[PDB]
Amino acid sequence: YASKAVPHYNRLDSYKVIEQPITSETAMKKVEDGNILVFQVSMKANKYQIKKAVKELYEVDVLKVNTLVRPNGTKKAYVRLTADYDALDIANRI
RNA sequence: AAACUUUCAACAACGGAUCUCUUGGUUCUCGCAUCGAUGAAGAACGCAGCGAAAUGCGAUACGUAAUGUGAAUUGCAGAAUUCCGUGAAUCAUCGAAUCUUUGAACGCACAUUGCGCCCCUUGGUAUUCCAGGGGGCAUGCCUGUUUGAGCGUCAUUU
Repeated sequence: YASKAVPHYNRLDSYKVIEQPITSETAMKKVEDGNILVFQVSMKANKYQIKKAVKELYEVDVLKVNTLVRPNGTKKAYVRLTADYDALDIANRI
């Protein structure tokens, strides 16, 4: 193969990428009785991305991630936590 | 005699005509030369602290930059916390950007967000398997480049 021109710039990025701490009435409960953080996402959710995300951002660790495509556009995730993260405990953030 | 019924008065009442209103329309005339593979026209889906739509905009989302205007407020003064003498959302701006998923549509598809192949770089750590970010693989022709094809055919030291 070969070349002599190209694309442009590494734009971007593309990642980020965990939405807005989707937490309400029942959600808090999740992060309570169960210890499973109810964040949200960007519909184009890269999936195990979410893992890498939380596992990076909030950084504690997670075990499952079942993630419904809520009736809104809201693509909200259902994350858990190994013996570490104690929910309300890792609810220093929210 | 009333009720009723017609009739004409005034008052309401149904209705929205007449009058006057005009950021429309309609027809005139006079300049002007520009779309797209450098991804167009069009479509979705989204983007405000608060928004349904018309409007503007694209994950940098009613907007970034840059100018001059500005000189003082914008989405102007809806409210609202709002924030300001180092220049605020307005005009111009197109000597910059961002420009999702698409559409001439483009690797294959596409009643799905489905299915492959390279190259670079991260984790598992043997390149060859699985996940993350970046760059990429349509067609017809133009021209050169670069490999190989025939008993088209030339000549060579055998």
